[PDB]
Parts: sequence; structure tokens; C-alpha cells
Amino acid sequence: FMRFRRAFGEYSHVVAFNTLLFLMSFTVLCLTPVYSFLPGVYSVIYLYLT
Amino acid sequence: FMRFRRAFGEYSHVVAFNTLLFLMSFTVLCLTPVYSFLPGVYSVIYLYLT
Repeated sequence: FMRFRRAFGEYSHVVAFNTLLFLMSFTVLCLTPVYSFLPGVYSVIYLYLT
Repeated sequence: FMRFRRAFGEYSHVVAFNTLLFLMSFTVLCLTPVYSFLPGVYSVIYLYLT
């Protein structure tokens, strides 16, 4: 993490959060066609969390 | 963008807008031969925006 903060300057805070959100959404999308509940409730959870 | 901000010192802000306006004017000049409306209205909009 110390090595990571050396690059990307001030924008590392934005980059890390964007990557984390993309990775969180990717797992849900990959797990979508087994539990059909996820596309509905996950959108509400994301809206509340944002 | 971080790499660009590493160089050019304080004048990166001046360089960026100067390049963007030049690109916009180049696009407008390229669209001139078919759309004859552009030279007047675009100049007026540019004067308003400046």
C-alpha cells in the first residue's frame, strides 16, 4: 500500500474506491443467474450506501 | 493526467485550456464547408463563453 501511494498522486483515493466498487458489482453480476433476488435488493442497498 | 501535471510546472492550467479551445476551433473550421451557420453563431457563443 505504501508503494501504491507513491504513484497516482492525489487521485489514488478516487481510484481505489472506483476499483473497489467495480469489483463489488462484478461479483454480484457474476452471481446473478442463481439468486434472482440480487438485482433488485442490491440496487437499493447501493443507492442507500452511495 | 498525473504524469502531465508532473511536468509543465504551474503553466499546465494555461496549456490545457489553450489546447482545448484550439481543438474546438479546429473542429468548427472543419465543419464549416457544409454548415454555413457555424461561423457566426459559434463566434457569438465563444464571445459569450470567454
